[PDB]
Amino acid sequence: GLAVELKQSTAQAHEKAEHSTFMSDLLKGRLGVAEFTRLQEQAWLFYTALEQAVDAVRASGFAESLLDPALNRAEVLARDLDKLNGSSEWRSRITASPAVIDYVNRLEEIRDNVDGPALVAHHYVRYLGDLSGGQVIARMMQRHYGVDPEALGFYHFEGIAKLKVYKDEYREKLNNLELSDEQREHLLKEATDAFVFNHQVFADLGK
Ligand code: HEM
Repeated sequence: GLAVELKQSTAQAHEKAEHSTFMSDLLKGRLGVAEFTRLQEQAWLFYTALEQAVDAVRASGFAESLLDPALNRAEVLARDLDKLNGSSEWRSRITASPAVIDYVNRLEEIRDNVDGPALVAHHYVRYLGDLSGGQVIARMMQRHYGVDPEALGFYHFEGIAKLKVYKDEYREKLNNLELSDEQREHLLKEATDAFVFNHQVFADLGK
């Protein structure tokens, strides 16, 4: 089934992402709220772009039940970043890292091509990770850095009650998607590139 083949085909990359120097230092408590904030600011850039692609693919009629607007992160993230930074200053100050310029360009290509299979790959890499390892990250930021839970909206998924059921249902939606051989191959390849872009976001933050 597709959910299983996704998890399998990216499990090695996921292990490598765990061991990125930036993210490893962050989660062991060696950095601080400033570096978590730098990450969130890059993520607001790529989630803005991802959610434009989502919106395009949802409107085309592809994977509609999977692309639940409730998952949208960008506006919650911006509220988090208002709290973390103390003001709206960050909006004119932030710039995309080179890793983010590549990731955003790919998401804009998927948007304008309305490429349903490529979009579902990027949707799985980001949102199932947020829904799945996100508490771990939200707990670490609270424990090591004292980040207020109100600045971790991104991880809360307001509007979802039973989270484990939602995850189960998300993976059943992936399994039930109609895909040709060419579309499934393209989706799997894109999921590998999604992890590659994410890992390079951390590499660039660590510079
Ligand atoms: C490039 C960065 C990362 C991405 C894109 C990503 C993405 C994902 C995705 C898509 C899943 C769900 C897999 C599935 O059920 O099919 C997941 C699971 C999970 N992630 Fe991540 N993730 C990343 C980094 C991390 C890091 C640094 C941690 C360390 C806290 C972590 C902790 C977890 C955990 C604990 C799971 C449940 C499965 C497992 O242990 O491998 N993730 N992630």
